[PDB]
Amino acid sequence: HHHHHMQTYINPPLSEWKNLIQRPVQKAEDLQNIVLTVFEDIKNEKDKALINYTKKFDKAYLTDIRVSSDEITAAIALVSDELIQAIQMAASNIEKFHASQKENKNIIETTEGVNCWREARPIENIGIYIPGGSAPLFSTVLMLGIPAQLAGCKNITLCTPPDESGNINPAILYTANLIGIKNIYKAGGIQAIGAMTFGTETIEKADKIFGPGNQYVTAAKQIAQNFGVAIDMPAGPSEVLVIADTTANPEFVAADLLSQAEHGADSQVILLTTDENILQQTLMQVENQLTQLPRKSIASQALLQSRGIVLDSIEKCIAFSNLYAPEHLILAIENTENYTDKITSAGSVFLGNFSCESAGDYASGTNHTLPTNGYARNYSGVSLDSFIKKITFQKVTKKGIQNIGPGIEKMAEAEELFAHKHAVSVRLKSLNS
Amino acid sequence: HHHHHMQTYINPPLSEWKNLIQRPVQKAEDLQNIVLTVFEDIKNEKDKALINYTKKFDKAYLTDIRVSSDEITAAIALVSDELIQAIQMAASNIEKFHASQKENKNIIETTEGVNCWREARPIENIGIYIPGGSAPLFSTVLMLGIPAQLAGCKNITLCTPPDESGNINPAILYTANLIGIKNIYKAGGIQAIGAMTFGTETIEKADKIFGPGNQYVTAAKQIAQNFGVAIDMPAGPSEVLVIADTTANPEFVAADLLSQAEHGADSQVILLTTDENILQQTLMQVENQLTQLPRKSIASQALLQSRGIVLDSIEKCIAFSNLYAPEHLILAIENTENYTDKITSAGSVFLGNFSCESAGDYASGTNHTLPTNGYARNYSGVSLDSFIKKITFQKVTKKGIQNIGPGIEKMAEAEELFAHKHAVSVRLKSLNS
Ligand SMILES: N[C@@H](Cc1c[nH]c[nH+]1)C(=O)O
Ligand SMILES: N[C@@H](Cc1c[nH]c[nH+]1)C(=O)O
Ligand SMILES: [Zn+2]
Ligand SMILES: [Zn+2]
Repeated sequence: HHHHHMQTYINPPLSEWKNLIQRPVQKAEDLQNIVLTVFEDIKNEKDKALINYTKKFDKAYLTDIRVSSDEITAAIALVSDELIQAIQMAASNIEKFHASQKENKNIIETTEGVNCWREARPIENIGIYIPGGSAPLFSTVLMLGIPAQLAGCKNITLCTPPDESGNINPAILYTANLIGIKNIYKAGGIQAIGAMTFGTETIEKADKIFGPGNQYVTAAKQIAQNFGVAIDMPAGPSEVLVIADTTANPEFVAADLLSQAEHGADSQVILLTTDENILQQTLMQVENQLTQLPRKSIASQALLQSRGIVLDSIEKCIAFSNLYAPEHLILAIENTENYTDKITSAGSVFLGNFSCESAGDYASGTNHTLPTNGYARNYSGVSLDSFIKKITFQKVTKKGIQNIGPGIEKMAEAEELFAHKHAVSVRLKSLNS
Repeated sequence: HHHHHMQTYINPPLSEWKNLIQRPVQKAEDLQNIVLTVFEDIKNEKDKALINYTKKFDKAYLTDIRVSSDEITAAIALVSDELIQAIQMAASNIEKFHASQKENKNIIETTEGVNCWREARPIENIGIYIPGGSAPLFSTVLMLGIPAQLAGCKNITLCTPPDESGNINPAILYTANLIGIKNIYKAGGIQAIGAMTFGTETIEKADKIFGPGNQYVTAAKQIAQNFGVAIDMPAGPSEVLVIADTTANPEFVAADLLSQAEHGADSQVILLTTDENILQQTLMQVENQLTQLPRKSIASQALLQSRGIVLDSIEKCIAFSNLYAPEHLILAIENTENYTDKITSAGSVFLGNFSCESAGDYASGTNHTLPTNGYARNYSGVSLDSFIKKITFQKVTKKGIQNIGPGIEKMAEAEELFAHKHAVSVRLKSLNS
C-alpha cells in the first residue's frame, strides 16, 4: 500500500538511454509577439511603460522606479544579525574563488619579432534580473554581483519586481547594497528585460543581462539578443544527478535529491547507483524525509518526472551522466580523484559524502548560476569570464614583418586580396629602401 | 576636380560623436519564416533536403554530400609549394598562441575544509561554416580548426558550398585536411546551418557552430540557438579604426584602410588623427593606392560610408575609439605602452607602424574571427575559451561542512528552502553523533 514517488529502472539496455536522459517537456507557447509588443512599448513610452506594466502585472502603482536610500536603510534594519553574518561568510568565499580566476598577462613570441597577448577588460554595463515573490533568492545577488565587481564593471543595474505594496524583500536590498550595487529598480518580467535592453529615462541600457526567470523572462532575454544585448546563458528548470556506490550515505543522498526537488515542480533529479540495495535504501529515505518538507507538494511533482537507475559499474554511471549533461553532479563515491577526469559535461561537480549541493548553492564559493536542460554540453556556469572581454594585442617589429611578411603576401594572393598583400609590401619595401 | 572618396570631420564637438560612431545601416528583411521553412525541410527530409537545396541555390546536383578522399588528394596536388609553406607558417603561429591560452588547475581553499577549482573540457561536437566563391578564405579554416583541435574537440565538421561543378576550392580542402578535419561536407547557406543544428544521415549535429556568412547564414545561426545549439558570436561587416599621430606613416595607414575596405561594400573604416596634415597626406595616399586595386569598386563603396576625423589629442582619439568599439584597432602612434591600458573595447589591437592588420588576418597567431558592429562591447574574438566548458568542482570535508554548515542553514531558512537546510543538517548531526 506504499505510494512510490520515483520510478526505477534496473540495468536498462544502452538502447533505452536515449529515453532515460530526457528532461520533462517544456511549454510550447509562442511568446514572440507578446515580447515584441512589450519591447515596442518600452521603446516608445520608456518609464511610463515600466510603470504601466508594473501596475498591470505586479498590482503596484509606483511613483518612483528606483529604490531610495531610505528604503535601503529600512531594509538593512530588517535583516537579523545571524543572517548578516552568514551572508558575509558566503560573500567572502564567493569573492575569494572568483578573484582567483583572474589571468596574468602572458606575452607570447610566436615567431621572431612577433609578440601577441591578451588582456581582460570589463563589460561596462551589466544588468541583473532577480525574480520576486515571498521567498527571496538573494543568494543569486551574490553570485552575479560579486564577479561583476571583481571584473571592474562600472555600471551594475539590478531589476526585481515589487510586491503589491511597492516593496522589495529586505534580504535582496541588504545583499545588493552590501556588495556595492547602487542602481536598484522596482521592475520585473518582460518589461524589466526590455528596460535593460533599450534603456529608459531611469534605467541606462545594459551591454549584457544575467539571471534566470520564468518563461516570459526567458523568452524576453532570448529575443533581446536580436537588439544587440548579450545574455549569460539559456534557461530551464534546475536538476541534479547523483552517482552513488556502497560507500554513499542513503540519508545524505535522499536529502540531496529532495533539496533539488523542492526548487520547483519542473525540476528533475536522477539517481544512478551501482546496486539495487543502495537504491532501495535511498528511496526509503526519500519517502520518510518527504513527509517533513513544507514544500512536499512541489517536490512530489518533481519526483514524478525523476528516475532512479541501477547500472553495474561507476564507469557506466559516468557514461550515462556524460550523455545527460547535468546542471549539478554529485559523486557520492569512493576515491573520486580516480573518476573526475572522465567527466565531460556537468555544470558543477560535488565530491564525496560531505559535499552537498546546498553548499555550492550558498557558500562554498563556486557559482550557482549554471547551465541546465543539457546546456552543460555547450555552456559554462557564470564566472569571472562572463563579465569581461578578452582583447588580443600584437606588436610586430621590423624584423617581425620581414619574417612573416612574404608568407602573408602569398596567402593574400591566394585569397585574391591585393590590398591585404600591399599593406605588407609597403612595409617591406620601406625597410629594404 | 578631385573625386574625394572619404568624408572628413575637423574637431567635431562631443555632441556629434553619437552620430559619427554609427555603422552603415543593415538590411531589415525578416528572414525568420524563410529560415524556419528550411529547418523544417532539414528536420523532415534530412540528406534529401540538403541535396535539394544545394541543387536550387548552388546549381549543383550532388550524389554524395561528403568530400571524398580522392577529392582531398586531388586538392593537395593543386596547391603550390610556396603556398603550402606559407599556410604551415601561419598554422604554427596560430597553434602556438592558442596553446598558450590553456589554464593550469588551481585548487582554492576558500575556507578551512572547502576546496574549489575549475577544469576545462572540450565541447564535443563542433561545426564550422566556410563561405564559398572563387576567392577561398581558407585562413578561417586555420582560425577555427586549430583551437578546436587544441581543446580536444572529438568531432569537427566543416560545411562549405560547392561550385556549379560540385567542387570545393583546393586551398580549403588542403587546409582543413592539414589540421586534421576529416568530416567535410558540400553544403552552404541556411540548409548547412540546419544540417549542423538538427543532424542528417550524413552530418552529425553540432553542439556549437562557428564562422560568419551572409545575411541568410547569420539569421540561420541566430534562429538555430532556439533549438539548443550554441554559436560563436553575432555577425556583421568587418571594420577597422586607426589612430595616427605625427609618427605614423601615411603610406602605411592608407594601405591598412584599403586592406579593410576591399573586404566588402558594407565594410567601414575610421581614421582618427591628431592633426589635419596627417589626415590630408593619408587621404592622398588612399586616392593614389585605390587606383591600383583590382577590387577598387568594392573598396570605393566602403569608403563612401567611412570617416576621417581630426581630434586634438591621443586621449580623445582613444575615447572616441572606446565609444565606437572597433573590430580591429590600429594604434599608429608613438609609445603605445602608455595607451593600451586606456583601451576598453576592441576586438584585436595592432601596435606601432609595423603591425599591419593583414598580419593578424593571416599569420601573427591571433584569431581573426572577431566581434564587429560594436559587439566588441560585449563579446570576445574566438579563442581556446570558445571551444571548452569550464566545469567547477568542489570537495568539502567533515571539518569543511562543520565550518560553513551553520551559515548555509541560516541562508536556506531565509530563502524558505527547508530541504536545502536539511541536507546540511544531516551531515552535521552525523558527525556530532
Ligand atoms: N592578463 C590580462 C587578463 C586576461 C584575461 N584573459 C586574457 N587576459 C590583463 O592584463 O588584464
Ligand atoms: N586547469 C584546467 C583547465 C581550465 C580552464 N579553465 C578552467 N580550468 C584543467 O585541468 O583542465
Ligand atoms: Zn538549490
Ligand atoms: Zn582582412
